[PDB]
Amino acid sequence: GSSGSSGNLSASNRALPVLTLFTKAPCPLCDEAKEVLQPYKDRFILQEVDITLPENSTWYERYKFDIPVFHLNGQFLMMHRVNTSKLEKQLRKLSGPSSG
Repeated sequence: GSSGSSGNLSASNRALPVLTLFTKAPCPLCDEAKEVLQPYKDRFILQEVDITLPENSTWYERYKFDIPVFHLNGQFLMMHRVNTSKLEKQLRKLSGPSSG
């Protein structure tokens, strides 16, 4: 869509966090959520997990009413919406100094 544009000093390895996105349907939320992760699509690896699936029924069974869920670095970052503010926060500091 857009190659994007945003360069700044960093001086650090290259590796973004894996955001576990759990969408479902019918759910006009998981829809918007994503849209909320548009400016953050490159901010990390948006892992869209289909909870509507049987093999993933577990994810759903655990998060059938607490979606959409968002796990940053394999840790529930936020659910029931997409509080960018929260996301961004984590984004800034997640991995940390030498870790992984």
